Amino acid sequence: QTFADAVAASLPHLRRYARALTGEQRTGDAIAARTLEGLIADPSVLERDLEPRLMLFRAFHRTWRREGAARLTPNTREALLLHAIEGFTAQEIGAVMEVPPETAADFIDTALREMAESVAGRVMIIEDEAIIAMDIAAIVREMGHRVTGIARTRFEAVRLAREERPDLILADIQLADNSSGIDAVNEILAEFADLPVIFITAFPERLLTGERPEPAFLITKPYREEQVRSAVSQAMFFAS
Repeated sequence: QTFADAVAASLPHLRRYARALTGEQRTGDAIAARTLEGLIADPSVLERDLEPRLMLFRAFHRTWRREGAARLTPNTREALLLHAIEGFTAQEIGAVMEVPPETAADFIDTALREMAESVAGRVMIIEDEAIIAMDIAAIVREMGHRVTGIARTRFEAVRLAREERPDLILADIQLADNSSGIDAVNEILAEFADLPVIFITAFPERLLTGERPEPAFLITKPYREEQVRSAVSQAMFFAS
């Protein structure tokens, strides 16, 4: 319908959002696929109501409220991620979660306030460009976390992981829009499989095809401070 196609064109965006809320690729992709299946199986109705992307995210949230699969206040990490990775406003965030825009702002504020109360953890960065590594590290330290080290190659990473085993890996392998550095991602995911692994990339859609083993957390390049904080804070929740 070009519309029904526009909804399937936002499926990788939902895979990213679902992977972050569940902390796993397998679980995130499964829920993201079942959301599109149900939207397709529905005959018309409730459309035109929303823009194609927002409607798919809204369909996700309707099921998210029934069942997931406490410490953090519910609805807050959801609104924060929608704000950080998708750039949604409080008004679009209110439409997706079916709350007033002022209430959606309260979700983001409470999320940002609990991030200030988070317990410290250890992060290792894999990064070649020095100036990026030092800016990323400065953010992680202002967050209250400790930077184990900066491995300039994925060869170095196994060394620094032995000396001090972090609880989180930040990786930027200077990937491109090619499919060449596909085995490099699989290697780093397999090495640190028991750790949450965030990948910095300028082409997130390439890592959002539920075909290969892919990360559950992503930092879009060029990065924004807020989206780096959201990624690390979300990943340093499934850390041990």
